[PDB]
Amino acid sequence: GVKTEQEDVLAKELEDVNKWGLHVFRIAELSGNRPLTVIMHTIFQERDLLKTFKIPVDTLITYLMTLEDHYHADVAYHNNIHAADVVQSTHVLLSTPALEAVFTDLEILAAIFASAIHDVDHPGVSNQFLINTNSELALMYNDSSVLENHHLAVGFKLLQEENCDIFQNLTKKQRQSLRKMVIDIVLATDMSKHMNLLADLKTMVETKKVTSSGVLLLDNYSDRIQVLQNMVHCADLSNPTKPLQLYRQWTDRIMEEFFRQGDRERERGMEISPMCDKHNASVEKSQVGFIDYIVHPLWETWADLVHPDAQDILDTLEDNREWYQSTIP
Ligand SMILES: COc1ccc(C2=NN(C(C)C)C(=O)C2(C)C)cc1OC1CCCC1
Ligand SMILES: [Mg+2]
Ligand SMILES: [Zn+2]
Repeated sequence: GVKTEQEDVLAKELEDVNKWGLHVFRIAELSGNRPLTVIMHTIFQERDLLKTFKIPVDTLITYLMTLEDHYHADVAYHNNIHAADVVQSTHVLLSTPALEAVFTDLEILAAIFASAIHDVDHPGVSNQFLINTNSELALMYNDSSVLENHHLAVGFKLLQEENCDIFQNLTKKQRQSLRKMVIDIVLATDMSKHMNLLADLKTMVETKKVTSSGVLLLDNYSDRIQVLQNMVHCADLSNPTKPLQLYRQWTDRIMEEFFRQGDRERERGMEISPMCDKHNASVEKSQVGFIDYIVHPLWETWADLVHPDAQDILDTLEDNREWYQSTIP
């Protein structure tokens, strides 16, 4: 009734679960490709979510196992490892000193559950690819946030599988509030909403208020959900803020996925999407452009909101940016 030796090495890696820079690829290897299940289980136990929401542990494991199985093992980036990474990154952001005692257990559950489902059943191609190919998903969702609508529908539908309803003991009021917040968070992961999310986060930093020394005041749903939306969006765009050994693995995987979409586009005689042409590729320049135009403006604004809690992450992002710049030939 004590762990195998592989389960021990996994348990020792999972001691890093509260730190930016977890060996998530090593956790994927040690868990038999179960990073999402073991990281979600660890976070739920750590935050006492099973007791708070009366989640039977067998139901939690069955749902997590089912959810993880609906991420595609043949997709290089948008897979269970990326889901596990965004969950664990959201978990660390929720622990930021500037947000201590700000969020309810229901809001914490929403942010973590949203992170876990936010890319489920991703086919490894973009919304524009799905729209241009007249795919069933684009037709179901009227070409609007096709993938993000689909991730939500699958994440919720999987609750109806045998012993998978982890919310079975929540009141209707709790379930309606959880459901609305999860939908609002995952729809905000659509990059077409990035500029509006960032504009609203900047407005909040300019008008920010702190109460009882240090900790953010968020007194309406609009502000509370905007911060959770930006938090999970930051977690989703967190790769360039990680130690470079992790960042380079994420860059290899996103480039494999993008080049594969570009190959699908070229073989069909479609216009090849930005950064998807492996014959016309500038990986280093693209990463510097990605950091300069998207990731740095977002994380700089987040860093202001929670000043100074995110200084080390912003420092790592700036170091990684200089490393990629220095390798442009
Ligand atoms: C590790 O590096 C990355 C991780 C995620 C992304 C994404 N890009 N986008 C949009 C903006 C196209 C997205 O939705 C996501 C967030 C999936 C991009 C990355 O870097 C690439 C940009 C151009 C080539 C290298
Ligand atoms: Mg997504
Ligand atoms: Zn994602």
